[PDB]
Parts: sequence; structure tokens; C-alpha cells
Amino acid sequence: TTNHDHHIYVLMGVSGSGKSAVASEVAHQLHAAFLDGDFLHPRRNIEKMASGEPLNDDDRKPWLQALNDAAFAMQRTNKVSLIVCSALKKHYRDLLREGNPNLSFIYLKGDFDVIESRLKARKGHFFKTQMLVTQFETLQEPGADETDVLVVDIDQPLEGVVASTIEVIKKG
Amino acid sequence: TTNHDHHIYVLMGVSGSGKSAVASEVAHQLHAAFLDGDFLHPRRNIEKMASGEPLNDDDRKPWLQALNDAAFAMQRTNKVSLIVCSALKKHYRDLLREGNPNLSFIYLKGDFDVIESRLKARKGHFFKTQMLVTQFETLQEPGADETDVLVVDIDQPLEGVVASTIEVIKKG
Ligand SMILES: Nc1ncnc2c1ncn2[C@@H]1O[C@H](COP(=O)(O)OP(=O)(O)OP(=O)(O)O)[C@@H](O)[C@H]1O
Ligand SMILES: Nc1ncnc2c1ncn2[C@@H]1O[C@H](COP(=O)(O)OP(=O)(O)OP(=O)(O)O)[C@@H](O)[C@H]1O
Ligand SMILES: [Mg+2]
Ligand SMILES: [Mg+2]
Repeated sequence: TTNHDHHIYVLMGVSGSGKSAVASEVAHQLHAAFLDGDFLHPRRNIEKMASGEPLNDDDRKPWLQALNDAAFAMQRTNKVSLIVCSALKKHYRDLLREGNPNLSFIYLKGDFDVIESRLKARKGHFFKTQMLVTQFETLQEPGADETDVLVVDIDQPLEGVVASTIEVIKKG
Repeated sequence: TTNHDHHIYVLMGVSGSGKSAVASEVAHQLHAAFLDGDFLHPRRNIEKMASGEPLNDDDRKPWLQALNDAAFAMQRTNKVSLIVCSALKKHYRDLLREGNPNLSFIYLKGDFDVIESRLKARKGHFFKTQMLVTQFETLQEPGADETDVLVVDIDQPLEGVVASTIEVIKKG
């Protein structure tokens, strides 16, 4: 049922760290399945969000379980499946891990100043520094004790992180 | 909550019509959001199918309702959203339509001989005739009364199918 020769990689990291760009390119070049985790939020969450209220860990819980389940499905028919999910808290990672031993994470790791300039570089985008601060505040970095976590250096042009991500995926 | 300025396109058609190959390349070229609808099956459907049994329409309902919420979520942040779902039965399509007035279908239309040839050209694939035959039996072509349906000619090279898809997407 779990297909141990198929693997799932959750692209994680704070907002602006490259999750969508990297994951978009990596799936293209690898012919891999690709799911953006934001699309699994229940109707409930989309409406809360539209109304400007910020989700809570109790709201994230149903979203994450659906993420879990979608990972379970993707691994039924693809050797390599990529999911985009910031996954800031260890506890979110545990919820994704459950029942998916063939799941691992690729942490797109960068420090604050690198990500900030990358967020600023978008024409017309009004940058609120506080948004990023909190991202980093919320971030619970996966340490070495989290052994299904691979880490990729973002202080690199898009092509590099894409390559490092590929290397990380192919490394076995 | 319905962003009436954003749109969702459900690429549909029988097995082998090209849904995946076309949606992939098209989302790539348009930088559109993309969801393979098979990834939204509830846990139980996956197991049921893991066990070798085919889904019945009761199984499909919650699958489709979840896909519906997924389209709902996608249109929140993407101007163009692609979803792959063969959606053969009118009923499945209504399930998708509900609460999504900004959703429409893109029918990858073509006949047996053409689809057959293509499935057969898969290297290593032992073509089983009955499969495709059942697909066509099950197909309830969207007639003119389904006004949210766009049609594309599959009897054209992939990249033309792509362009024709791109053309109907940009047509408005
Ligand atoms: N390594 C890179 N080098 C230069 N620019 C990059 C790199 N990676 C991503 N970018 C750009 O920086 C911005 C942030 O990337 P992206 O949208 O993928 O981040 P994200 O992690 O998905 O953010 P969010 O989680 O908020 O949706 C984008 O404009 C993207 O084009
Ligand atoms: N118009 C095209 N011209 C030639 N070959 C095509 C064309 N479109 C798709 N193909 C090829 O035909 C095969 C069927 O395509 P594809 O896997 O995208 O169909 P599908 O609708 O997603 O089928 P399924 O629902 O079974 O996954 C693929 O191998 C694809 O590479
Ligand atoms: Mg993103
Ligand atoms: Mg397909």
C-alpha cells in the first residue's frame, strides 16, 4: 500500500525561500508529480483567510491531514512526488510524516537578509518586514534529530538551488 | 470569495486523450497553477484501488467534492488554474461546477482509433483493448447545452494540442 520504492519530498522553508519556483522547475525537469499544498485547505480555511483572520494550529490540522492523504495518493503512482508546504513547525512535519515512511523534506534554507531582498525584488510588491520576521519566529528549524530532512542552500541563483535540489533527490 | 476575474479549466477526456501531457506543458508555458485531480482521492478510495477494485460512483462523490474545494482554493491566488480530471459523466462535471461559476471544461476530443494508436505507442506498454472500450462507453460527451465547455482537437501533434488549448484559454 505504501510503495517503498516511491518517494515524497515536501519542499519547505519560510515564505520567499523559493518553494514554488524550485518545486515548479524540479518537477518539470524530472517529470515528477507536483502538488502545491495551499490547494488542500478546506473551504473553511479559504473563507477564514478571505475575511482576513489568520489561521490557527487548530485550522492547520485538517489541512495538514489532507496534505498527508494527498501524499499517500501521489505515492501510489509516481516514483518521485513533490509537495509545496512551508511546514514551519516540527509538529506540522510530524503530521505529514504519519503513515508516510517514504516521506522526506527538502528544507530550502536561507537567512533573513537573502530572502528579504528576494521578496523586495518583485516590481510593485509592497514589502512588510514584519511578515518575514514572524516567519522566522515561527520557523522551528529541523535539526539533525529530524533524519528525513535534506537541506539545500538557497544563497545561490535559481538554477543552483534547482540543481542542489535535484542532487538531493537523486542522492538516493 | 469567488474571484470572478480568475478562471479554472478542467482538462477532461478519456484515458489516453492527453490530459496530463497537455496540462503539464500548458501550465508550464502559462505559469498557471496545476492540480492532478487523482491526488484528491480520500484515503479509502486509494486502498480500494490498491486492492484491485474499481471505484463506483459513491466512492467518486467525496473525491469530486474535494476536487471542487481544491479548484475553489486555487482560484483564490491564480488567474489561470488547470485541473486534470477525465470527468466522463455529466454528473461528475456538475459536482465540479457547483459553487464555481468561474470554472469551465476543456474537452480533449478525439476518437478511438486515434487514442488507441497513442496508448499503444507507449514503450513497453501491453495495450489492453477493453480498457479504452470501457472509457468510450462511459463517456458522456458534453453537448451544446453544457455552455462552460471548450473543445480541442486531439488529432493534432501534442504541441498543437497545447496551442489549441492555450488558444481556447486565452480566447477569453
Ligand atoms: N534562488 C533564487 N534566486 C533568485 N530568485 C529566486 C530564487 N528562488 C526563488 N526566487 C524568486 O524569489 C521569490 C520567492 O520565491 P517563491 O515564490 O517561490 O517563494 P515561496 O517559498 O514559494 O514563497 P511563498 O511561500 O510565500 O509562496 C520569487 O520571486 C522567485 O522568483
Ligand atoms: N496529441 C498528441 N500527439 C501525440 N501523442 C500524444 C498527444 N497527446 C498525448 N500524447 C501521448 O499519448 C499518451 C497519452 O497521454 P496522457 O498520459 O497525457 O493521457 P491522459 O489523458 O492523461 O491518460 P490517463 O488518464 O490514462 O493518465 C502519452 O504517452 C502522451 O505522451
Ligand atoms: Mg510559494
Ligand atoms: Mg493522465
